[PDB]
Amino acid sequence: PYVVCRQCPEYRRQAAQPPHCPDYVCPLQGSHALCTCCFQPMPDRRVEREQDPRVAPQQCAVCLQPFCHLYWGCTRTGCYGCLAPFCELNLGDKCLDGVLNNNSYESDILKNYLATRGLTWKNMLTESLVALQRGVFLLSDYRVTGDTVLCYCCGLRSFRELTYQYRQNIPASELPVAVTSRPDCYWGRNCRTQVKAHHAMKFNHICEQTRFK
Ligand SMILES: [Zn+2]
Ligand SMILES: [Zn+2]
Ligand SMILES: [Zn+2]
Ligand SMILES: [Zn+2]
Ligand SMILES: [Zn+2]
Repeated sequence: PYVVCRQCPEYRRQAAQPPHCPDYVCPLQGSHALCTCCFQPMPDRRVEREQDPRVAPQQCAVCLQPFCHLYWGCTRTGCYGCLAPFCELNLGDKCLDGVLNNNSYESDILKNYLATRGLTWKNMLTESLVALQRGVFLLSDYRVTGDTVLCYCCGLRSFRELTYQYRQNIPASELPVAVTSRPDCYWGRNCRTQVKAHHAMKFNHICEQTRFK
């Protein structure tokens, strides 16, 4: 496929098929990759970067897909900045929506907790990343740190796990009594019924699956 990117040489540009009517410069032997976020081609400089840390990262270190954001700035409605060190990743203004088990009732309790104290999702992440680094909190992508360079999606995923543990560590006396009165759901955090408003309001889902007595 003929590909022309922001950094392709002018002679390549003019040689493409015309439309229908009613510092770096890509070399000839070089290849392009499509940014996973915006689908725009960029020069594929990953191999070069393996022996040259001066080249900007072009992939998520968790999922290993390519992203253009650190390389030359990505732009798309919906993209907040799709590749960044975890501690600097922009998760967007609505990152707390359904942040707990995709459960808006549990999420809103948390939002209230934070709003009450003037805390932002940012302060909460910062505090969580401290616990993570000491081994107090854990991640499924267990080797991720605040310094890991990753994508919006992989960062969001670990942010949900960290946020869950943050919520878990809030004392029951710091939450409305309307919250702490609710009985634990037998099925705990992975309950499938909690996407229904009535069940979600009635039972607490910040807990683990009930096994024996
Ligand atoms: Zn190019
Ligand atoms: Zn990723
Ligand atoms: Zn992009
Ligand atoms: Zn992007
Ligand atoms: Zn339930």
